[PDB]
Amino acid sequence: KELLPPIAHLYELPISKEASGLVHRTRQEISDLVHGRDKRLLVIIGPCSIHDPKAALEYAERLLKLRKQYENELLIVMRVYFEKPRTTVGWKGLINDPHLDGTFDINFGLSQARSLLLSLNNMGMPASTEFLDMITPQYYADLISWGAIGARTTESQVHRELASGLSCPVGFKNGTDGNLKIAIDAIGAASHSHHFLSVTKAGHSAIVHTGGNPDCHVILRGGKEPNYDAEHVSEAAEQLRAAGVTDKLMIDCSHANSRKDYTRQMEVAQDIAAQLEQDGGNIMGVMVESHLVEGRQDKPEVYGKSITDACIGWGATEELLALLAGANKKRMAR
Amino acid sequence: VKELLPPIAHLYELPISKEASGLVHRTRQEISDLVHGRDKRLLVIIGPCSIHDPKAALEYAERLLKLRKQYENELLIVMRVYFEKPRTTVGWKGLINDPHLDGTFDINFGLSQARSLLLSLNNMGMPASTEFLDMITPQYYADLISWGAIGARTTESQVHRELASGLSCPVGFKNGTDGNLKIAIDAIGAASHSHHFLSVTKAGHSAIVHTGGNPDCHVILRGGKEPNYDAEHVSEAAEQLRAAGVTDKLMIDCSHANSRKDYTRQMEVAQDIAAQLEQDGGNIMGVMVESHLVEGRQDKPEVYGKSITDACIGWGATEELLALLAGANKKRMARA
Amino acid sequence: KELLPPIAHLYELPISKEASGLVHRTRQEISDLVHGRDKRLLVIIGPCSIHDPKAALEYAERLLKLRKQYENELLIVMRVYFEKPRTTVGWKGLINDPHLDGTFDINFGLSQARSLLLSLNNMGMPASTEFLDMITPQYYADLISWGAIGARTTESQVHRELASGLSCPVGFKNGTDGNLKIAIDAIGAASHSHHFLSVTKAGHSAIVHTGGNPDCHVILRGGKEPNYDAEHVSEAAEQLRAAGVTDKLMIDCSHANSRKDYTRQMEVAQDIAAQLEQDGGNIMGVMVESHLVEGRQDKPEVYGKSITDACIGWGATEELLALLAGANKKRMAR
Amino acid sequence: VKELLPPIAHLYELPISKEASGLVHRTRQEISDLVHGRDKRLLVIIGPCSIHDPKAALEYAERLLKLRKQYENELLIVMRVYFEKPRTTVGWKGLINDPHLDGTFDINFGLSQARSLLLSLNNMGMPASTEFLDMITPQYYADLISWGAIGARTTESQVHRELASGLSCPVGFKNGTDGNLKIAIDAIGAASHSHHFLSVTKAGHSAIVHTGGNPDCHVILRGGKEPNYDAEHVSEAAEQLRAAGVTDKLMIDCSHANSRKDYTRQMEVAQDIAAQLEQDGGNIMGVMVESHLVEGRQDKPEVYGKSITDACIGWGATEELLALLAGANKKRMAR
Ligand SMILES: [Mn+2]
Ligand SMILES: [Mn+2]
Ligand SMILES: [Mn+2]
Ligand SMILES: [Mn+2]
Repeated sequence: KELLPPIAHLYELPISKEASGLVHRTRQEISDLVHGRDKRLLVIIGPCSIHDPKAALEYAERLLKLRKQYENELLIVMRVYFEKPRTTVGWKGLINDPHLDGTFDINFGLSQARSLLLSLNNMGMPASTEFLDMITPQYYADLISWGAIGARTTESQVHRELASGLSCPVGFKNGTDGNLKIAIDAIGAASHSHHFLSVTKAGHSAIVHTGGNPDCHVILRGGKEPNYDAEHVSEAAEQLRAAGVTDKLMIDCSHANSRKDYTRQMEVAQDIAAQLEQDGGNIMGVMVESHLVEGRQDKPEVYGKSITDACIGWGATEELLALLAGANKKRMAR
Repeated sequence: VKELLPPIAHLYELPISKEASGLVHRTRQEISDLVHGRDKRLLVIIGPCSIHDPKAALEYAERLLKLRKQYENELLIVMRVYFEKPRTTVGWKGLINDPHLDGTFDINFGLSQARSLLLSLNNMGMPASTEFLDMITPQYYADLISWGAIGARTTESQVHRELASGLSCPVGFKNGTDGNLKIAIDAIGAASHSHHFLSVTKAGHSAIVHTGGNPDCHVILRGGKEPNYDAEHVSEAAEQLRAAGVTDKLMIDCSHANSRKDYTRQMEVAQDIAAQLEQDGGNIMGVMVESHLVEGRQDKPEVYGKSITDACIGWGATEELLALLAGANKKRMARA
Repeated sequence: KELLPPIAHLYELPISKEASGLVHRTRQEISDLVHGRDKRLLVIIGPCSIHDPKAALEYAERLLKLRKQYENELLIVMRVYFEKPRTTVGWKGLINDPHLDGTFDINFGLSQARSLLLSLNNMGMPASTEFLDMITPQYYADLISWGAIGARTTESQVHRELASGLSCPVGFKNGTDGNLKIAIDAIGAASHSHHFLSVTKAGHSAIVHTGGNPDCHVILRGGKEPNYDAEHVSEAAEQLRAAGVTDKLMIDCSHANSRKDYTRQMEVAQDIAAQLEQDGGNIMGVMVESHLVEGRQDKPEVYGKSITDACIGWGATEELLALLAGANKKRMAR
Repeated sequence: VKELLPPIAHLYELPISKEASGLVHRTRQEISDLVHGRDKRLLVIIGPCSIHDPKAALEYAERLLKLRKQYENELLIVMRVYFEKPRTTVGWKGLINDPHLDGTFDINFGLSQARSLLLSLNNMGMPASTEFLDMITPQYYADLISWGAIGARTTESQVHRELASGLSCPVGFKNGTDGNLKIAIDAIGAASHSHHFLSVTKAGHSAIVHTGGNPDCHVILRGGKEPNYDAEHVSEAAEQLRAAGVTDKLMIDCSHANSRKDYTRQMEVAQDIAAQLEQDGGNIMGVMVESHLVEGRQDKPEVYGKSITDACIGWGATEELLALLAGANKKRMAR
């Protein structure tokens, strides 16, 4: 029944020295990308949502080899998303409903999330997630190397407040109809200090005073129309410069950029590869929804197959990563 | 720097009176009736963009109470008592977050002052409305609120739909800042359902909460890239509302993007609404107006009764605007 | 550094159906002794203090064989004391300092105590302890079948309040100089309802309203002089009746009744044996300090040997239990 | 059924003033000076057995303040402001536990009232003392306390010795209800050391605390089966204290078992103490007296300024008793 406070989980599942070092390092490297110091491509890649730790670990084992192999061209970090914003109602992810049956066993959800994150980081795979809920971060944020604020929450002051106090770099998605300005505004908000109410590690509400997050950037995830091409990127960088914030940005191959057709993710990646070969100087990253098995399913019957947005399968993932590595290797050669 | 006192500290210093409790209960029911088309009085959510001075707020409430009473057969008047302001980037977030208006963020003081003003307003017979922006502050005052808003910038946010699903007052969801109505329709859907999520108890500890859903949600047309207040936008919205199986009674904001952020054009929007109410106006249950003692705005809190956030109409024009709506709705209610 | 609330421990170490039922039946069975509805003799027996779980489990397994053997004559419940009152300063028990080295790892101490109690009840051995601290009981009282309030705290209003809200029977010891009245007064006070501050399972202070504890009794543990003989028992019983409370009592064979000399416990047990054969109608229980190996030691060097008060070893334990079982079989047959 | 407000609720409504903090700091230091033989003024813990009416307590404090000033070179006068009462069995546990005196246990109001009264006392220039009975309540007002007692019924209790080890005021431990002095000497030992134990924070959450030990503890002679205030008893206690390596400055209660539970005998005891101070009295650092505006006791709070717990001397006898002790100690100090 009762909610265990973060300290209960931190006590049982303390961050290892390995996990700690991988997080600190990956955050700094990503920061270097955000601010143009390094020209590797951040690739945020993996399932739309985590519903099975076993499949997640297997996926991570395969992805780790590509992370190492392409480490001079790409900085691979896995999607380990525990919180899903629904259009109306639906399963909100492993934390809110881990047994996938409407039992809402949130204590078990948080434990499993933390434990998965700990295991990923211990094997050498850094993790990313969307920070949707205001209280759950205390349970796992120490294990996160990069955070997203979703299209649906980028304009929300309470999420900009949250981002302002997070220790990892944060990407803000443009709004669901394509509005980029709200994400530029969000970087501005989140880079400043805020005072607001939040929950401590002991589970009590408190006034927090944050320092601001210097490592925020935008993510182009499509709108009414896709926004991944060179023209959309150029216009975005112009707007970012006029706002006085970093003009290095991330492109989501999924969602409104593939128009909900997982087979178009490769096409968006190819367009990005062509940008990187021609110039692509404003691109610091890409996002990809990828799993062991392609497509999606309503019920969790098939192993390693998404129960939220459809993903590319492992084979296409190998091709997509090869494609970006080769292209960015050329960008970095200039 | 002081730790956060829990809701119980304030609830105990400032308990709700039987009178305030009765006003809130009754006003929420009356509003539910408007939202579901059972009564044809027009809800008018009117008053300052933000509260920054309780004294001016109380004087405003005294003048407004006279009109609330005068027009009570035509209009259901509820004061805007907004304590939480969503900024485009950065800026003063309202009385709770920064009550001394100087960047000292004395939230404990902000919370008691908000609760105390709300209790005084209800005790004088003036019900209160606010935008629920923050996730943890509502436990401190929600017992004193008769109608709530979820702002344009948060209607699409799952955590705000969650919050709404657990509120005991009717809730209006604004269309998005670029005009997207579908998100507010989706929000009614979400907020009408039960949710499980994390929240904070009255003792100040985090907990898992399980809400029952809010059956009294509606949309608010507040403009986008173009205004959306006219008969054609109302008609299109009503269609979409019916297609989604939710109430097709809606509220129209005369301010913000519908006035094009020009306080002098609220009356223009109100005239258009008045005309709709006289011709038909059957899908309109409410209106929103940004009004203060004195018109305009000011960067610093120098002038008494003048907004430090969005520019408002002043008292004289408020009288005219309200008389306009009362007269027009009298006609609508008289029609066979 | 931060104290985990009881709920953290109750979540990791939930009580089993078996342990739950054992605790429930044992409390019931013991209430029947307290109020004179059954004439079996409660025997609270085991180490002065628990300092090693392994030895506690070995002891328990031997004690279980005798609990079964003597179940028609004796109700055997193990001493599992985790909190020790010191005359001045010293080791306060396994909870306060579980590593025995002055590190005070109280979180570990509490989980270790809870886990031991869970294993004991799961093997069929009910447990008893002294409730000394106001905050720790919430972490394990669900696993306790009988509780003591010590000689040094029986007169304390806060301990009487505590006893008033526990769900197990509770014995109050006469005071360290031999005062019986403070224990009689304690039963009165603890049987009534109290309002006082206590800490919830979530770790927050609260006002609790107890219903009172109707299963309290006195324990004769000696004073300036021993108080175990039939003369002292008779005088205690008259005073008990005069206060309107149960005149069934428990006798400690240890502490000041043995003059702090562990061999003398058997002398006291023999004397009680004589009483149960003659009559002994006011006796409902005895307490005995017993370990695998006899004596004491300042350092935990020898396995199964006390580091607090000296205990009788297993050999003598067998003889003491045989003696009481045989004597009480005769009492019960009358 | 209200929930318990945490100490920060009351601290932010009733913050300690500069003047009150100053008086508390000074008084604790001054008493420490007595405990450790740097000053020879006599600490006098004097006032009602229990506080049950703030109006009467404030009137009493105003009278006592005049005397605190008059005798300040001889006596260090501190008011008894006892909020927590240990009962033999059942009964009214005090103003905190039951402030409306009717079994409604309105503990939030009780704590507020206690804190408010203590704040006003310190603000008028009168330092306050109390018995610390409960493990959770001290956080609400300990900052306003200049001297604390651990009662005879808890001096042997480990949880109370732990509490004492973390308090920032001097603490007196009473001998046992039957006359045992060893338990109080043992308690000073225990309380002088660092402890790790569970306690509650200002925010209302349980926590492990690590105390630094209380170097300012001393014993209180309060009688047992027989009274223990005379020179022979003082001398025997002093020897035992020196044998245990702890301060041999002690306090003598004129009330309770040393007066054989009879309020008219408190003067008898103070007379005896007065002669000890004139002859020698080098081990006596203080005394306790149960005093109110009007003498006696009463079961119902009918008469203003009259005890409803133990019987007290009235204001007239209080003036005489304090004159006595001041006169006698003036001579001790001059030797
Ligand atoms: Mn997705
Ligand atoms: Mn506004
Ligand atoms: Mn022992
Ligand atoms: Mn008294």
